[PDB]
Amino acid sequence: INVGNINNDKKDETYRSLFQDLELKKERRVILDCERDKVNDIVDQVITIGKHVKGYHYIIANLGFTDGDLLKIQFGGAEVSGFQIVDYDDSLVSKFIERWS
Amino acid sequence: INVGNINNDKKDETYRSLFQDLELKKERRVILDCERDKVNDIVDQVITIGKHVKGYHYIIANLGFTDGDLLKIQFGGAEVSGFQIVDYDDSLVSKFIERWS
Repeated sequence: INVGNINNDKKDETYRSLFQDLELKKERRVILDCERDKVNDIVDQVITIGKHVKGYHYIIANLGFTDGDLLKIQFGGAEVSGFQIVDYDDSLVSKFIERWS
Repeated sequence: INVGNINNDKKDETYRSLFQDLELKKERRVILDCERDKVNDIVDQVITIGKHVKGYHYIIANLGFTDGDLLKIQFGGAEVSGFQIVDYDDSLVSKFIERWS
C-alpha cells in the first residue's frame, strides 16, 4: 500500500482507515519503506492507535534506523529491526561524531 | 499499589516495573485514583509501554474525567470510563463556559 501521497490535512483518519483495513488479514508482519520524515509520523500514529504490542514486527528499510524517533516503540514489545550504514564504533567515525557533537 | 509517592527522578522505570508485575498477574481491569497531574503521566506511560489495546479497561475515579488528556487513549480500543460533575449541556453552565473561554 502506498503511504507517501496521503495529504497532511487529514493525516489521522487516513492512517486509521489504512491499518483498520490491514486488520483484514490481521496483519502482524510489516515493512515501512519511506524516509524518516514519514517514519516519525507513521510510527507516532501506530503508537497512538496502539498496534505496537508484541507480535507486530515493523522493519524499517532505510539506512537511518537509529535516526528515527525509535525509542518509543522500543518498550512496546513489538520487535523492530532495520539497516544501518553508520557505525559509531569505528575509529575516525567515532571521533568525528564526537567532534560533530 | 501506591503510585503517589514514586519520585520524579526515576518516574519511568518504576512505572514499567509496576505494570510488569500486573502483567505477572495478567491484569486487564484497572482503576486509577489520583489527580490529573498523576493521571496524565501514568496514562502517557501506559500508551508508551503498549498496554492500552482493547481488553484493558480503565476507570478514572476522579471528577475531572474530560479534564485529563483522555483523547489519546481514545483510539486504543481499551474501554475507559469515569465520573463527571461538570455538565456543559446545562443552561447557564454552557453560557459561562463560552464566557470563560
